[PDB]
Amino acid sequence: VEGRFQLVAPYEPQGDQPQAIAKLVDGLRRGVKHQTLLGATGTGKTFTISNVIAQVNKPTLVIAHNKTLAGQLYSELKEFFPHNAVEYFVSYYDYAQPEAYVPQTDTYIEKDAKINDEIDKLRHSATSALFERRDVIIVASVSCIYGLGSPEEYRELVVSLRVGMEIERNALLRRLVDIQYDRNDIDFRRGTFRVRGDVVEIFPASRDEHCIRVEFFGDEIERIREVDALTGEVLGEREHVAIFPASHFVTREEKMRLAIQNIEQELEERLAELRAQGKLLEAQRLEQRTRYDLEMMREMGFCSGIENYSRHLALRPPGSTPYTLLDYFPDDFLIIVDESHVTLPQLRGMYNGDRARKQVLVDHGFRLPSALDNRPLTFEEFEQKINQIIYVSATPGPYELEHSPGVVEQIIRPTGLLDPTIDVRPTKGQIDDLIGEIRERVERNERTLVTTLTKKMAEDLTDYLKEAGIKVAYLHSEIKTLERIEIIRDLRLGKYDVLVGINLLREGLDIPEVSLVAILDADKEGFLRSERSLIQTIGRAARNANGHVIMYADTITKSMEIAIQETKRRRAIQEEYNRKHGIVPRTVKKEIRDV
Ligand SMILES: [Zn+2]
Ligand SMILES: [Zn+2]
Repeated sequence: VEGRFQLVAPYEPQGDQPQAIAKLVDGLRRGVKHQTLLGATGTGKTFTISNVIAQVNKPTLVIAHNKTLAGQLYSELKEFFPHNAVEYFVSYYDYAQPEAYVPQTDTYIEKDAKINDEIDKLRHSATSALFERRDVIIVASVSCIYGLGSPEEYRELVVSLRVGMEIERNALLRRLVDIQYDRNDIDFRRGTFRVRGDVVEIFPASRDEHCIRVEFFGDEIERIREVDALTGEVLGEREHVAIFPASHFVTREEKMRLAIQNIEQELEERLAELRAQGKLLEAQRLEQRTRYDLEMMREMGFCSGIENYSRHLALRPPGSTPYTLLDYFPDDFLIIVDESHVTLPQLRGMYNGDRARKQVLVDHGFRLPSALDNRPLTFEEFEQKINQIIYVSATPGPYELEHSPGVVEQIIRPTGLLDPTIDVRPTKGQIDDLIGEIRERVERNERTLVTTLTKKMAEDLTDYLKEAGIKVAYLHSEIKTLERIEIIRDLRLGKYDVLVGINLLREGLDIPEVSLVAILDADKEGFLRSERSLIQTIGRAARNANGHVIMYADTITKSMEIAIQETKRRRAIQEEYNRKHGIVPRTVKKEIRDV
C-alpha cells in the first residue's frame, strides 16, 4: 500500500484546464517522453500541473530558474499537498560566490561564504525523503544537476534501526561519527548527537525541531521516540527509523583510504607536469594546498571543499558523468520544467561556465585537473537522465517545441479575461500620445506600465511625466527588493498612476489595476524586444477587462509580427469561449498586503 498524493484545493479545475490535465495525464500514461504545456498567464498552470502529478503518483522534480520562483512553487505546492512531502533543493549559487581566480588583478576569491543552515537542512530532507516515502515533490534550482555524492553510498551507509535489535551503544555512537555526526551535549543543534549515559538523542540532518531518541536496556534497543528539541515533549513513537548521512560526500573508510592514494598519485603526476613546463610557482601552490587537504582527510575523513575531490572519493574513472540529484530519484520519475524558455537555456549553460571557472583554477594551481570532474551535467547528460518530462511556459523555447508532439494549450482564464488588443504607433510625438492616453486611464481610475529600452530614456520619461501633472514612479533597474513591493503596492493604491521601468518581466508586476502597457522602442534590438519578451510583456495587460497595449516604433519587426499574431490568436479563442459559455470578462479583485 503506497503513500499517495492528496491534492487539497478549495476549487475544481476550470476553463480549458480539465482538457489539458487530461492530455498531459494521458500523455504520461501512454508513455510520452516530452510534453509541452503552453499555458497563458493567469490560468492555473501550477494547479494544472498539481492535478497531473496527483493523478499519476510519481516522485517529481520541478525545476525553476531562480530563488524567487522556486520559492513561489514551493509554498504553492506545500498548500496544495500539505499531507505529502514537498521539498526544497537549492545551493551555494543561489546568492553566493564560488572559488575563483583572476590572473590580471591576482585575486583568489575564496569559497568563504558560510554554508547557510536553512538550505543545507533542506537539501537533506529532500534527499532523505526520496528514499523514505513516494509522495514527494522537489522544487529545485538548476542546482539539481550539480555534483552530488553517489546515491548508493548515501543509501547503503544509513544506520537502519529497528525496535530491539542486536546493537551496542558505543557501536552506534561510532556509527554516527562514521556518517559525519558530531557529539555536542553542551549545545544541541541539527546534525548533532547527545549522549546522557543511556539516553542518546540524534538530530537528523533533515530536521528542525523533530530530533530522535534511542535508549538501551542491555545490548538491545528499547524505545525510539520523536522528542521536541530542548523540550522533551514526546511527539513520535516509531519502531523503525533511518538516520541518513550528514553530508552528501561521505565515503566508507576503505574507499577513503584508497581514494587518498589515488589523490596522492594525481598530485605527483600533476606536479611533474607543471615543473616540466617551468610553471614552478604553480607546482608550489598546488603542493601546499593539496597536502593540507590530504592531511585533513587522513585525520578525520573530510576537509573543506571536499566536493573538489568527489570523483576520487567515488572511485570512478576520470571523465565520468557526475552523479546528481536526478540519480537519487527512482527510474520512473517525473520532471516538470517551469518557465521552460528560460530554465532550459540556464541548465544548458551551467557546464561551460563552471568548466571555465575551474580550468582557470587548475591552470594556476589551485586545483587538481580531477576537480573538473566535480561539476554540473552537460545538457546531453541531462537529456539521457530524463524518464518523462513536461515543459511549462507561455512562450515555449525552440527545444521544447522541437521534441514535443505539438503543444497542450491552456488559454482560457477562469474569469474570461482576454489577451489585450494592441495598437502600434509611430515614435514621433510618442510622449504626448502617451501622456494623453495615461490621462484617460487616470480619469477611468486605471493604472499604466511603461517600458523603455534604456535607463536614460526611462529617467527622461519620468521627468517629462511628472511635469505633465501625472503621478509616476520610477522602478530603478536595481532597487531594494523590499522597496519594490512598496512602490508596486502603492500603484495599486493609486499613490501612483503610472510606473516606468526597463524590465517588466521581473515578478510582482501582475496588477489587476493595470489596464494599459506602453512599450517604447518596440522595434529596437534587445533581449527585451524579442518574440518571447514582447508576449510576456503584453501579458501584463491580461489581468484587466480593459487591457490594451501600445507599441511605439518606426517599423514592424519579425518579433512584433509574431507577438501581435499570437496575441490575436489567443484573444479570438478566448472570445469564442466566452460566447459559448455566457461569460462576461471581469477584473480579478485582490486585496492589498501590508507588513
Ligand atoms: Zn466548456
Ligand atoms: Zn534532440
